[PDB]
Amino acid sequence: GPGGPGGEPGKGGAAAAAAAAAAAAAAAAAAAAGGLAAAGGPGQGWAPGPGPITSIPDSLGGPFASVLSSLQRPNGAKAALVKSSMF
Repeated sequence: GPGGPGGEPGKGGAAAAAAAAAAAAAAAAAAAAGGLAAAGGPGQGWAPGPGPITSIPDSLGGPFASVLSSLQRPNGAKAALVKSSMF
Protein backbone atom coordinates (compact mmCIF):
# COMPACT_ATOMS: atom_id res chain seq x y z
CA GLY A 1 0.00 0.00 0.00
CA PRO A 2 0.87 3.71 0.27
CA GLY A 3 2.07 3.53 3.86
CA GLY A 4 -0.68 2.59 6.28
CA PRO A 5 -4.16 4.15 6.00
CA GLY A 6 -5.44 2.51 2.83
CA GLY A 7 -8.88 2.16 1.28
CA GLU A 8 -9.61 2.57 -2.42
CA PRO A 9 -6.40 4.35 -3.48
CA GLY A 10 -7.27 4.55 -7.17
CA LYS A 11 -3.81 3.93 -8.61
CA GLY A 12 -3.72 0.92 -10.91
CA GLY A 13 -4.46 1.54 -14.57
CA ALA A 14 -7.34 -0.83 -15.22
CA ALA A 15 -8.73 1.31 -18.05
CA ALA A 16 -5.42 0.90 -19.87
CA ALA A 17 -5.63 -2.90 -19.84
CA ALA A 18 -9.23 -2.70 -21.07
CA ALA A 19 -8.43 -0.74 -24.23
CA ALA A 20 -5.58 -3.17 -24.89
CA ALA A 21 -7.96 -6.13 -25.01
CA ALA A 22 -10.13 -4.31 -27.55
CA ALA A 23 -7.24 -3.80 -29.96
CA ALA A 24 -6.00 -7.36 -29.46
CA ALA A 25 -9.42 -8.67 -30.47
CA ALA A 26 -9.16 -6.92 -33.84
CA ALA A 27 -6.00 -8.90 -34.58
CA ALA A 28 -7.86 -12.18 -34.12
CA ALA A 29 -10.72 -10.93 -36.29
CA ALA A 30 -8.39 -10.39 -39.26
CA ALA A 31 -6.43 -13.61 -38.73
CA ALA A 32 -9.73 -15.49 -38.88
CA ALA A 33 -10.16 -14.41 -42.51
CA GLY A 34 -8.95 -17.12 -44.87
CA GLY A 35 -8.72 -16.99 -48.65
CA LEU A 36 -11.56 -14.75 -49.79
CA ALA A 37 -10.97 -11.20 -48.54
CA ALA A 38 -14.11 -9.30 -47.57
CA ALA A 39 -14.34 -6.45 -45.07
CA GLY A 40 -17.92 -5.23 -45.36
CA GLY A 41 -19.22 -1.88 -44.17
CA PRO A 42 -22.26 -0.34 -45.91
CA GLY A 43 -22.88 3.31 -45.10
CA GLN A 44 -26.65 3.65 -44.74
CA GLY A 45 -28.66 5.99 -42.54
CA TRP A 46 -27.52 9.05 -40.60
CA ALA A 47 -26.57 10.78 -43.85
CA PRO A 48 -25.60 14.46 -44.22
CA GLY A 49 -28.51 16.83 -44.77
CA PRO A 50 -28.79 19.43 -47.56
CA GLY A 51 -26.62 22.32 -46.41
CA PRO A 52 -25.85 21.53 -42.75
CA ILE A 53 -25.74 24.57 -40.46
CA THR A 54 -23.57 24.81 -37.35
CA SER A 55 -26.29 26.72 -35.49
CA ILE A 56 -29.53 25.58 -37.12
CA PRO A 57 -32.69 27.05 -35.54
CA ASP A 58 -35.25 24.72 -33.97
CA SER A 59 -38.42 26.42 -35.22
CA LEU A 60 -41.56 24.56 -36.27
CA GLY A 61 -43.93 26.73 -38.28
CA GLY A 62 -44.11 29.37 -40.99
CA PRO A 63 -41.03 30.86 -42.69
CA PHE A 64 -41.12 34.13 -40.74
CA ALA A 65 -39.05 36.20 -43.17
CA SER A 66 -39.35 39.71 -44.61
CA VAL A 67 -39.55 39.89 -48.40
CA LEU A 68 -39.23 42.89 -50.72
CA SER A 69 -41.77 41.47 -53.16
CA SER A 70 -45.45 42.37 -53.47
CA LEU A 71 -48.46 41.86 -55.75
CA GLN A 72 -48.72 44.39 -58.59
CA ARG A 73 -50.74 42.69 -61.32
CA PRO A 74 -51.34 38.99 -60.50
CA ASN A 75 -53.05 36.97 -63.23
CA GLY A 76 -55.92 34.56 -62.65
CA ALA A 77 -59.18 34.63 -64.58
CA LYS A 78 -61.26 32.65 -67.08
CA ALA A 79 -62.44 35.05 -69.79
CA ALA A 80 -61.50 35.92 -73.36
CA LEU A 81 -61.70 39.21 -75.26
CA VAL A 82 -63.76 38.90 -78.44
CA LYS A 83 -64.48 42.59 -78.97
CA SER A 84 -63.15 45.00 -81.60
CA SER A 85 -61.83 42.21 -83.82
CA MET A 86 -60.20 43.29 -87.09
CA PHE A 87 -58.92 40.43 -89.25
